[PDB]
Amino acid sequence: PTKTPQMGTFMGVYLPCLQNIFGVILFLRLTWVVGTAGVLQAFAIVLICCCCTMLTAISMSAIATNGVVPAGGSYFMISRALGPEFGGAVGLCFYLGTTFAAAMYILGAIEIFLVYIVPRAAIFHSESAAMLNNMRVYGTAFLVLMVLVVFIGVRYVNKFASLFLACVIVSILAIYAGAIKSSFAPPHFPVCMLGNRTLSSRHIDVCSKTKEINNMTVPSKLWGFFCNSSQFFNATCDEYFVHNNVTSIQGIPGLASGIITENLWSNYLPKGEIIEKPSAKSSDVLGSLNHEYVLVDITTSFTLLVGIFFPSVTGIMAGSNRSGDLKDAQKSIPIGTILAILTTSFVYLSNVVLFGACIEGVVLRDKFGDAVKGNLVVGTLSWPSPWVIVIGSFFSTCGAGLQSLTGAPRLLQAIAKDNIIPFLRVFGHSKANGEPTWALLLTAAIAELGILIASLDLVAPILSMFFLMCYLFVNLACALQTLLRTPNWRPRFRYYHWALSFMGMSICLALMFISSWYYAIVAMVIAGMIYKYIEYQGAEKEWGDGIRGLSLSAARFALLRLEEGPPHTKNWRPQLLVLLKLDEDLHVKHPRLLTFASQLKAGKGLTIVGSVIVGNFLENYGEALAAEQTIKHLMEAEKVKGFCQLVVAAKLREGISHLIQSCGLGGMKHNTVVMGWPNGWRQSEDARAWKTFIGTVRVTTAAHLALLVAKNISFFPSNVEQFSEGNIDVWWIVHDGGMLMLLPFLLKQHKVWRKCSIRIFTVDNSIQMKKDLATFLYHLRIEAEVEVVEMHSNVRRMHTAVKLNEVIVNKSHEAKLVLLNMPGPPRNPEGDENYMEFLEVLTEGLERVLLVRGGGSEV
Amino acid sequence: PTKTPQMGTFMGVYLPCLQNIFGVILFLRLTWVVGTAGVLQAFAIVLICCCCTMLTAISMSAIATNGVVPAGGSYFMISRALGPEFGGAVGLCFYLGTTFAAAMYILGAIEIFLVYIVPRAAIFHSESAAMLNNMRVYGTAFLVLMVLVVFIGVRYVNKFASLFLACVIVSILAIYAGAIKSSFAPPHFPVCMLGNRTLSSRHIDVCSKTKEINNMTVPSKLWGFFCNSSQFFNATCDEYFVHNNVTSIQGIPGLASGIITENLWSNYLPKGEIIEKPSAKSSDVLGSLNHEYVLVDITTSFTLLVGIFFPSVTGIMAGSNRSGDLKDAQKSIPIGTILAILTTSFVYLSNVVLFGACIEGVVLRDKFGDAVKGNLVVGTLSWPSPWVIVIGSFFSTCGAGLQSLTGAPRLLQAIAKDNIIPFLRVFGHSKANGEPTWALLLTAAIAELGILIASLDLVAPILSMFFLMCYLFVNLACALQTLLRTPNWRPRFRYYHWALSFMGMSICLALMFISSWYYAIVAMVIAGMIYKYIEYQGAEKEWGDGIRGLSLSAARFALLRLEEGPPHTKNWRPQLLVLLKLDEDLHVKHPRLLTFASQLKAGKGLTIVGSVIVGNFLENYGEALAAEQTIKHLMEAEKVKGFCQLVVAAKLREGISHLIQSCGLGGMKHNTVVMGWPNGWRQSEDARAWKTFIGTVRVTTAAHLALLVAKNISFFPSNVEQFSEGNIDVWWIVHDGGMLMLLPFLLKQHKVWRKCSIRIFTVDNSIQMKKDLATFLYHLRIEAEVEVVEMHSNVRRMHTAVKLNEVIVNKSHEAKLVLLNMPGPPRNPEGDENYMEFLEVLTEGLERVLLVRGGGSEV
Ligand SMILES: *[C@@H]1O[C@H](CO)[C@@H](O[C@@H]2O[C@H](CO)[C@@H](O[C@@H]3O[C@H](CO)[C@@H](O)[C@H](O)[C@@H]3O)[C@H](O)[C@H]2NC(C)=O)[C@H](O)[C@H]1NC(C)=O
Ligand SMILES: *[C@@H]1O[C@H](CO)[C@@H](O[C@@H]2O[C@H](CO)[C@@H](O[C@@H]3O[C@H](CO)[C@@H](O)[C@H](O)[C@@H]3O)[C@H](O)[C@H]2NC(C)=O)[C@H](O)[C@H]1NC(C)=O
Ligand SMILES: *[C@@H]1O[C@H](CO)[C@@H](O)[C@H](O)[C@H]1NC(C)=O
Ligand SMILES: *[C@@H]1O[C@H](CO)[C@@H](O)[C@H](O)[C@H]1NC(C)=O
Repeated sequence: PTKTPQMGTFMGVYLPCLQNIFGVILFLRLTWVVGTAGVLQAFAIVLICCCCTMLTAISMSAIATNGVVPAGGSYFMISRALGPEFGGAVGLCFYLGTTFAAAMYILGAIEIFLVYIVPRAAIFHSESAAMLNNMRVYGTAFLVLMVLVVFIGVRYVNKFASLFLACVIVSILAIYAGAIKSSFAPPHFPVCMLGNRTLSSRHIDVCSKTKEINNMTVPSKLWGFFCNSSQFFNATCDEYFVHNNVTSIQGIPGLASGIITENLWSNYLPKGEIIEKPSAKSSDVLGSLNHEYVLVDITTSFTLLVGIFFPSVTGIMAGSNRSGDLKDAQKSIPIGTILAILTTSFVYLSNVVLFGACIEGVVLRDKFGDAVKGNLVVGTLSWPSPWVIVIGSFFSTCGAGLQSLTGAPRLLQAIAKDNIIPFLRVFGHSKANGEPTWALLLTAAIAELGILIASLDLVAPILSMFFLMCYLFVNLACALQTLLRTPNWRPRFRYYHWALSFMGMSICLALMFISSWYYAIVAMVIAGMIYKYIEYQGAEKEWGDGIRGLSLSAARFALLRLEEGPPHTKNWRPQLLVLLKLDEDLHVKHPRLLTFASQLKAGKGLTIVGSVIVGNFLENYGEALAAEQTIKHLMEAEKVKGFCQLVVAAKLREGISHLIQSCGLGGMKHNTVVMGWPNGWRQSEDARAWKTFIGTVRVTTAAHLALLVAKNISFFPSNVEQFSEGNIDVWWIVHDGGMLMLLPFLLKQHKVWRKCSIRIFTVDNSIQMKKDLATFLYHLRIEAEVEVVEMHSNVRRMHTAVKLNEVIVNKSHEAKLVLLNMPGPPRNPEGDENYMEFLEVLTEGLERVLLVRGGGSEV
Repeated sequence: PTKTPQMGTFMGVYLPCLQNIFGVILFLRLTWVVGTAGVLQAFAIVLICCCCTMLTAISMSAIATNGVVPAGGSYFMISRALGPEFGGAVGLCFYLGTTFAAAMYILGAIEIFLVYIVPRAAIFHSESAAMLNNMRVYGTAFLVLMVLVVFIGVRYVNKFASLFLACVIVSILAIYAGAIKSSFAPPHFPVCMLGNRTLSSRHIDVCSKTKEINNMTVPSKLWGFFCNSSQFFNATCDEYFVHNNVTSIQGIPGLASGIITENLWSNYLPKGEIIEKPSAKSSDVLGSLNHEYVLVDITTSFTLLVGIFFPSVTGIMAGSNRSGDLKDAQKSIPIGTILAILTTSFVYLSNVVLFGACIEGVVLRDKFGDAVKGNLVVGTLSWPSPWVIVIGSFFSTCGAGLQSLTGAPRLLQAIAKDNIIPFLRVFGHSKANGEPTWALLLTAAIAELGILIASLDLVAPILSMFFLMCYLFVNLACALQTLLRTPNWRPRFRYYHWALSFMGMSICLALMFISSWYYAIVAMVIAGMIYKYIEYQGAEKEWGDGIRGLSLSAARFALLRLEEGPPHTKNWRPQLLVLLKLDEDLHVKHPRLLTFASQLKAGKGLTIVGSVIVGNFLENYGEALAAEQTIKHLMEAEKVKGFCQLVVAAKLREGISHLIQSCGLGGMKHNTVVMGWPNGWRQSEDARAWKTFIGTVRVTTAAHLALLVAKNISFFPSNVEQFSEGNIDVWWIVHDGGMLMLLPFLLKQHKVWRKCSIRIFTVDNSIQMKKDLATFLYHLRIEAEVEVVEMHSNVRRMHTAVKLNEVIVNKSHEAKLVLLNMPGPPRNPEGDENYMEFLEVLTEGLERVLLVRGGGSEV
């Protein structure tokens, strides 16, 4: 079944996008824009608009290539690629866009019918306000006719979309053929003009002051329109009429006439000034204000023209509105859409110059076909007659109204059916065939509200603002998801670079703000509220709570993004696991551990406090909760910011061995284990106490985590007291110098150890080390003095450990904190007593020792 | 030492804030603003500005009360309360504010000296541009004089701050005394006025056309300024002079004169229009343009006046610029600041009305004291003479320039010394006494750049924009931190409600945008870039990487915020721990477990995959890494989004018992354990396999987590196949109905089980349950059909289990998935074989069973 609807890029995405870009503006307003802007600035307008739409086409193609393309419309693709939040924001902004587009197209069909086809038939008789009322009443009647048609029989609309496109394309080819024929044989459309004041020709017949009748020089009607005598019997004619001259100016000069040089400059005359051709002669007298003087119909400006013109390039999201019936979506969609935009941009940029170079510089600024005997201005450039265009534009515009009144409610019911936003659930209701019955009424209501502003020139900025907001979000989600390395964002496109999407976002964000700085802020705040509300509803949906669940989702997303990345880090920073030992009273046997951990991390970073409770889990559940509360209160008391984890284990050694390798969620692991020294290991008769510490040392070294064994921790300073002056005597014995040097710094960054100095008692070869140590300190911009002491089984170890004792006390007996590198545990577990004796003698005579062992790739 | 500087709220925060709010604007521009705006709109201006500054005072007091107040300036308080990011953004915005304030005050001192004190002495001779050049050259000389003074001898500035405040206050009291005296005896300052055209009086002497000299009616000088004869010998006088009349209008009418009714309306005349008193008579002839006509000096508007006036209310952050020397900061600072703002607001609102009701409606719009013989306009309202004000304002304004050139570089070196932003490190360099030597040069450079725009009227909007951005960030950080329940945000204030800070943020965000929509966007983007760069640098500082560390910090902060909250949730949602069993080959023995977990959670939520590796950790480190990679590849293959944790344990039972209670970081815990059924427990000779499952059941029940034992999992559908039609036969046997009912729904929300139906085979009492079940389904808006089957040691259990088998197969033999409530494990571990036999018979004849046991507070 799918294969038959399979369509090549052309018939699948080119024609829908081509049929939806070609709107009414190209006819009813391109000539006016060219005239009041000058070909140069008109070129700037068309190019800037086409640039936003092209960069946005590139971003949307990047979205199209990423991942499998869902079978729904463009909304489903955008949703599945940018998350439901962006999906809903773009859905609603594009939907309001489509509704106000149905409003503009209905206004256009009414304007064409009323001004050009049948002027005589009007609700309000002959003045501007009357047109507005005529448009309001005529607009709603057509609006009601459109709603009823779309409600009953959309299949007929599907059938005649092709005829509508036919009408559009025939009209454009007629325009081009007329422009070409205007080189040798241009048409005979003349305009009466009085001096440099252009006259209307709806009522005048001859551009002559006196129309000879039956061999009698009776004054012509124009005399009757500038002089009230009408018989030239001592007629009182006004100043400008008597002074200046009426002339018949060829309204469409040849393509070779060279008028482009004349109309190459802006006019921008404000409301009610008479349109003046700055070529013909003129007197200077003034005061004779008359009705016949063609007037500037709106106080124009550049920023107004860009807004009036932008809704003619919107519609590229329709390229992928037929994405279910495609063969190679990620291959057909980008090329088809970009080619469609290139074609339409080529048409606009060619027609701008052709109008500039073929139509008089006065007939262009005429926004209602006056002075050309009431014919469509662009219609005058056509091969058969202006009638072909005046009817083709009307049929195309009513067809586009039907198209957008079928396309908007389907999108609304799809956004409702997705249950992204709850309150729109009412509009999810569908007809027997799945047509949105109760959404359509809302679309009609909003289109009604639009039509009430019965002027294209005032509806166009609103439509443009909504579509511009849609494009801005579509560009921003891609730029963001590319920068932040969002999961599942693989934009498999040969030309998509995040700078492109960012440049598009910036350009037509500027466009938004240019057109209106207050509508743009209103749109941005509406979109932000919808976005945050969708995020909140999703949180409440998945986690169960609003703000609790919001933070929960934030954490999960951060950890996932954190998972798909390089394991190492360019710098090494100690993330602690504090091993608190719980006594038989279930009280922390060493709070100084937490005090010191707090001082070491200085309240920032990750600190996981782990502890083992000896016993059976089946019956110590309550004790585990109580002891967890105890440790949490202790953490809060020592200003430790972090998390607590208790394991009720059968064996203390096994509990710690499981904590050391299972703590932390993946990606938020610790990398150092901070332990308390087993004070009084020899004193206790039981050998388990000292053997457990060794077991932990082996487990820590094997897991490749750093180890900081703090000894004599009962004498460690509390968070409230301070040191006036003291020396952190780092002993860089042998290797593992990175952690040893880095530690004291981190300690000195805290207020307790802030006021102390640092002395590295490194142990000719040392002098080689002296130069390296000096470089390390010179770079770190820290006040540190390095002194190099030249330094050169069990009996030998003791005989040398006593020398180490001698030197360390002789240099550092009165130090406030002695860091000290550690030796590894024995391979054979028999020599553990000898190993602990080595440590005890090595650390004898020291008030505060922090034994440190690297065992890792520390840099 | 601290006690002596202890100052009560008045002398500690009132006088610094009072001395820093009273600027130059109050003199040189309040009269002009009142005149060109009308007392009404001037009142609107003063009230709106004072409203932003008052709500911001409330927010800053809320900041002041929260936590301990650091000893530094306001920057340190703001930093320690809003994080270094907001601290740095506000610091730089307020610093640029202070520099451009030094620029405005130097411009003001020059303007006062040059226009009012010594007009004759000017660099450029007599025209507007000449004043600008005079101001540029004069400004830099004073600027260089100020820099040298501040560089050498700030102690003298500290000494004379009191004299500067004295000058300000004496001036304001002189203004009020003059206003009062103007009730009975107003002063004699007359103005010559020709018709309704006001004349300048710098050069005229008598307001008379002819000045009689020596009994001869020679024409007066004004004749020479409107007629070139100067001898009235057939003098050719212009039109307006001959038609209209010169009159002497009292320039300061009495307070009782009632002119307020006259000057109660806006003027807003654009540049160069002659200032006209709309009271006196006038002819209508025009054309006689003359030099003497006093002209509107700037194309005024409301939005311009608000910008010109705002830099007179800035300075409230100086209230807490002396926070180290206070007694009760959180008590003195709020009251002192708010009282200071009330005092100054009271002064402005009184002087607006007094000027409205005492000065002619023409002398006010005169921005350079013309027509009053070149005297300060407000100076004319004073008891002794205008000289007292003209000198007091000059001394006050040079004093404020010195004050802001000492206050800006100190703040800059403090922001540098904090090492928040790296590249500013160069400016951290200080003098011997700690004065910023190399920061001051930059402050002077920026002040120089400001002075180059030699006009207060153009510097004031920039200053106002910077201070407005500072206040907006100070309000937004408080509103945000109050809403999101940010840790350590305890605003102990009796009147602070987040709606107040939000209203302040909105009001003067509107102020920002009103004054300039392009400067405001430039300021916002600058602040956003500084904020994100500070955040990035902090990330790189603490975690070691830029983007890795950024996501790491985001995760830690989310979990912490997640920690201080209610433990339960209004809704229950299953967060899974999938227990994968690793075989002797270290391969996942049941991938269907992951398949089903993926289907159950549907890719959203938290899924922690735990598994135990039997062995010793010291030597299976490599195996643990390999098996972790294996399980990660498996997770990615089954579209499971989540984390993996392996524990190398000595006993499989103990490894699982430790995983069940230690998985997840605090706050991101699981709440359900998903296990695979021990298929073939009887077949295996070893009893360990079945006994371990029971051990896990007891541990799961005791930990109060839900349990989902999936049986016959080898037949569970894969993620690619689907079910055309089928029945999820939920058996709500007895209790724990919330989880049982909730599960199938979550399953049906996935595409695999999307196309299946649901049948609840609940087991008169049931009919009571029928009504409850119907209500539960009616609310959930899900298509579900409920059928109620009426239903009524070891031998009895088997004799009834076979009945359960009979019924369940008779109803559901051909079901696609049979959910089934579970019975608890025996209390005595001897009956475990009987317990497992009960389960096996109860589940006999079923292709797919999901045994479910609640054991928790599920709602
Ligand atoms: C149609 O003819 C009228 C009749 O003069 C044109 O009006 C006048 O055009 C001049 C341009 O030369 C405008 O500027 C004037 O320029 C002279 C040059 O010296 C200067 O002396 C004047 O003071 C003035 O600036 C003038 O404002 C304008 N109106 C009047 C009342 O003179 C009109 O511009 C012609 N149409 C077009 C499209 O040019
Ligand atoms: C100072 O005196 C001059 C001399 O007339 C005033 O100029 C003229 O004031 C009138 C206000 O009445 C302006 O509006 C005119 O109103 C009449 C009312 O019918 C209307 O017929 C006119 O068409 C016009 O709209 C007028 O524009 C203005 N200028 C001229 C050239 O007449 C001037 O307003 C006086 N100063 C003040 C502060 O009022
Ligand atoms: C009107 O026409 C006459 C003769 O055709 C010519 O001399 C005159 O200059 C024209 N008027 C103007 C304003 O050029
Ligand atoms: C000028 O003064 C004369 C007499 O003092 C008076 O009649 C005339 O109305 C005055 N001019 C105007 C414009 O009122």
